[PDB]
Amino acid sequence: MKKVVTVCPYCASGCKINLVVDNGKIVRAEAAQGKTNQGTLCLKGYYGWDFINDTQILTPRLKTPMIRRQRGGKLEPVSWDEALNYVAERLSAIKEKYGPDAIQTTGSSRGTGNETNYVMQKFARAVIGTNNVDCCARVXHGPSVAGLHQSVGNGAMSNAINEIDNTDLVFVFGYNPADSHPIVANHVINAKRNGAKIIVCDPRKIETARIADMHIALKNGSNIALLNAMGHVIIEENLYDKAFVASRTEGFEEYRKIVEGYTPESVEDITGVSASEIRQAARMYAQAKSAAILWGMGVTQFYQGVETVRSLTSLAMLTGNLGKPHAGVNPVRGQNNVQGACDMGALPDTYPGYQYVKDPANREKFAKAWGVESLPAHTGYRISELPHRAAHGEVRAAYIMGEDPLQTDAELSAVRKAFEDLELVIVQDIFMTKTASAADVILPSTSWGEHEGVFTAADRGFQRFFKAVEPKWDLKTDWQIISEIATRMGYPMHYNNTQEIWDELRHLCPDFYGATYEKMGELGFIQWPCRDTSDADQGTSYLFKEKFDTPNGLAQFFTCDWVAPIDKLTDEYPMVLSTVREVGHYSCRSMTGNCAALAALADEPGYAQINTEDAKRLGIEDEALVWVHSRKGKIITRAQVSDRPNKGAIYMTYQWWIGACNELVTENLSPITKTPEYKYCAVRVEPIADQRAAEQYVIDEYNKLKTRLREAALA
Ligand SMILES: Nc1nc2c(c(=O)[nH]1)N[C@H]1C(S)=C(S)[C@@H](COP(=O)(O)OP(=O)(O)OC[C@H]3O[C@@H](n4cnc5c(=O)[nH]c(N)nc54)[C@H](O)[C@@H]3O)O[C@H]1N2
Ligand SMILES: Nc1nc2c(c(=O)[nH]1)N[C@H]1C(S)=C(S)[C@@H](COP(=O)(O)OP(=O)(O)OC[C@H]3O[C@@H](n4cnc5c(=O)[nH]c(N)nc54)[C@H](O)[C@@H]3O)O[C@H]1N2
Ligand code: SF4
Ligand SMILES: O=N[O-]
Ligand SMILES: [Mo+6]
Repeated sequence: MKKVVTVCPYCASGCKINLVVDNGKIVRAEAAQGKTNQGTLCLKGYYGWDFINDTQILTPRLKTPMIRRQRGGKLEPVSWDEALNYVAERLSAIKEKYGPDAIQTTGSSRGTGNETNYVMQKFARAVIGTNNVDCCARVXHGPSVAGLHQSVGNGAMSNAINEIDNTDLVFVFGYNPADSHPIVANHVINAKRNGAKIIVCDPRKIETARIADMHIALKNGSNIALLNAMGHVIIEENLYDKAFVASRTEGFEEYRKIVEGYTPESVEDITGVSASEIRQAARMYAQAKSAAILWGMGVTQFYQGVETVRSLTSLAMLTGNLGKPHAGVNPVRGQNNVQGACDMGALPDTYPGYQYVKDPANREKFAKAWGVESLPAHTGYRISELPHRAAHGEVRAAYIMGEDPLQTDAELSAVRKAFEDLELVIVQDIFMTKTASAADVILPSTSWGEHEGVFTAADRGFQRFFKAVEPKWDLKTDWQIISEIATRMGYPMHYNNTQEIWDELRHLCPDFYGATYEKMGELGFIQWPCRDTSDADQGTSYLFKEKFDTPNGLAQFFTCDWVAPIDKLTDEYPMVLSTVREVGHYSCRSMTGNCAALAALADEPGYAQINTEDAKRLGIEDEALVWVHSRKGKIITRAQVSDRPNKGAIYMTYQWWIGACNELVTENLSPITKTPEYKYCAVRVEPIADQRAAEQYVIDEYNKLKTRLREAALA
């Protein structure tokens, strides 16, 4: 019986797991002594691995390639050679006829690893000849990287996860660690335990807030109002870092101006927070010898997102909370490998190792190495513009890999039509997901326990994950399917194992070079940049120590005027719908929902956190199927009356296939990074009278979709 070390494929906490294999099967999971977790895991890492075994509780795992030769339906299995020639032929045709930009590809932030994300960009850029590569960063912390790129020159977690434990103040802002990154929550709690203070800036009363010295329940969509007022205080009371500011920043004056306007008192109503609280919070944050900002989607997913990020970073600049351990700016990245996909270049504007295509010196390099003449220099099409490109016929095929847009994108109807507007849609997944079912050609790959590679934790930390099991079917790794189509497309590519990819990679990215496999090892956590192979170079813990990576070394101060979300509330729909997630289930729920213990604590249709006080006045009671309509749709869910959600707004998640919250979200793509404002959706929650009839609706509807996918998978 053996133990094969791996890294959890759920959140970006990057918990090392020991998968105990017995005979030729995974028998049980158990926390390894990784850097971030140290013997601990949450319910998912512990219970969420039996999805490898094709439970079929939700969707049967993909066993064979498929092709839908006619658009009038019928996805019938076909052999590898047949699907692989079909793709290489089609993509070839679409490329000559309409140019390389006519094709869009996507990386993957889940079980593939950094290795395949790298290969995919390489394919798009060296074989198709397009910079059209993008991953979920688009929909998640895109804002985070832009604002943080301009302000501080780096969009990654400024400091380390393992570094939280010694801050003197955890400024948690619009982010729920207890539900999103449990091991990160346990680092924050640790900090509190070690005497750090804690501030939670969330409308809702998240578990986190219960342990916090201060809960600033700001009104849904008022971040800049509160943010400016804190700066107003940090400057008014001369609480800022004069020397840090003056010597390591740019833009203090112009920033100083705006905040002067925003005074605690002029905020009261917008923030819904008392000028005092605002002062006490600014006084507090500013007063901690070392205070660190952890933030998430309660920031990024508001179109004023790039601004709020840039704004928080300002407080940190203003307080010298950067360039030192246990401080900094920390957008805790979401998916297990979302950080890594960017690190590999599954972005339409950078090569792996964060070497943008605009730079010709980089192109000279990559093209030489890939044995190519020229590598595209203009930015690719961001995946979030696909339906716009698609309708416009600017894009004609999409090679969707390791993603589920048809369930996770905003305004799902749009995605649907996008698929119906594209010439060829290629889904390369591991489960017959809602998206894979609308595919033109499906290509199955190896699940997380069936292959290996590297993943990047939320804080730039590289970690190795090893193969524990053989696939039970003819499945190629994601990098073998791509390599093989490249080759059929005339560009010769074949890799013996993931490390070969990792070393080519290392030779092309000066910051990832010292991160050798030997170095990462079984329990090593190597946060880049790791320059030399020398074991003395164990990696970069916190960033911006000497300079700021900005073109002129200084951090760039910034803010703007508060601005409300798009969807305007009407007297008829006074309720604010703010999407979020739940513990126990993870994102598209294909893995998680197909796990026996997890499926058992939550199935269809999902919950809506409705506020106590106002639910009583709504005729809605705990556990009743209710409705929520929207300009984008009308979803049914199970209510859950409680005193946690903020009276006025409700909260729903995007993990359920039936009560699909996303079904009603308008994509108010941030002008900048093109990001959806999933945290603000104007909704109407009308109670359901005949529950018995509703309980059958949920059932019937669910059963319909599950049989739907099931047939298609096993047909
Ligand atoms: N259990 C589990 N964990 C996950 C996931 C999952 O599916 N399941 N998904 C993972 C992924 S992909 C991601 S990106 C992370 C995201 O994890 P988080 O960053 O925690 O994101 P959310 O939970 O979507 O929302 C964060 C908080 O912002 C708050 N918020 C809403 N509006 C505002 C506002 O106007 N101001 C402020 N300050 N806050 C506001 C919301 O109330 C919510 O509590 O979760 C990851 N971890
Ligand atoms: N309402 C609302 N919507 C949201 C959000 C929100 O907060 N509110 N959050 C948004 C955010 S932050 C994110 S990250 C998106 C999530 O973006 P999604 O695309 O939903 O991410 P997942 O849900 O992980 O989907 C991953 C897919 O990868 C497949 N897969 C797993 N391992 C492999 C592999 O190794 N190879 C291949 N070929 N496929 C594999 C899985 O079976 C699944 O089909 O959701 C977003 N949608
Ligand atoms: S879901 Fe996260 S906190 Fe949980 S075990 Fe996985 S990596 Fe760790
Ligand atoms: O961008 N984080 O999922
Ligand atoms: Mo995310």
